[PDB]
Amino acid sequence: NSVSVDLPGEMKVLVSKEKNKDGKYDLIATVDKLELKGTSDKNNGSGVLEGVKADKSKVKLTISDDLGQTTLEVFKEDGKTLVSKKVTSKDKSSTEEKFNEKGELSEKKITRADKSSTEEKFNEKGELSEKKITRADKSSTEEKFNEKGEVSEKIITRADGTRLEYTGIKSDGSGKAKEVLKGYVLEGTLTAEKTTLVVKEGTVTLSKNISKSGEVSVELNDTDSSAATKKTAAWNSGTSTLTITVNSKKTKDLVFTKENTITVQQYDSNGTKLEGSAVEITKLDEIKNALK
Repeated sequence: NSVSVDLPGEMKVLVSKEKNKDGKYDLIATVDKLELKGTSDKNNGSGVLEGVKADKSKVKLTISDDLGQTTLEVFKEDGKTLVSKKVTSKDKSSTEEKFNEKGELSEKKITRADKSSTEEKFNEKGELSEKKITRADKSSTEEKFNEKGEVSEKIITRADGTRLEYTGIKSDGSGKAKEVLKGYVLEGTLTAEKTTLVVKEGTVTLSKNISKSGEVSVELNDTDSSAATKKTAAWNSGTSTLTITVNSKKTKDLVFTKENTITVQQYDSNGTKLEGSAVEITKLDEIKNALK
């Protein structure tokens, strides 16, 4: 009967309390819905376990004698050619390799003790195509490499899940840009000094500027002439808020939040106090209608 031994890789193995009829200890484990069975000289839960998938693939879990490391190999039917391989250490660093049909290496993923990771992907002739770095705050950068090994796409993902996406990146540092937010997408441009995302409504255009440092500044420009209608805007970089003025009265704040959202709340008749409560904008129409 059993004794549950936990293992590097977030795995558990069971081992026979007493030796079997051939002298050895039997050990059983399940990993990814598949059951592996093996036997070992040692009583601590080290040794090798094996199993076969319904696609005929052969899976081998090797546990080191000091329990400091596990190796999970998936092989083709021959049991020799590698399909994939994950070595994983007690401090939870690990290496993950996936090989293609000709046996060569198509993806490698390194994970460190702090959950940060790097992940590479190689094309048909061994050359790097993607590189995704993922940080311990769960944020990330995925780069896509063109024929000459220069970055042509980039995709920044933040800890809340929103994304800056940059495409047609070019030698001068210019590109097309896209910001993916909870509910809406802002289109704009990339350049050497900054990212600029544009939102027009009629004769107003609002610009969310994001610099290579990460710094958001927002500006507004109305091109109609009429004190009763023409919208102006002041930015406060301390509180990340655009305050809109029409006819010399504050009409509404746009707050741009840490959480990467936008809110709105209106002033009283005099443009002095803010009223009610702020309201989260979840549609590209809500922002365009706030510019009206």
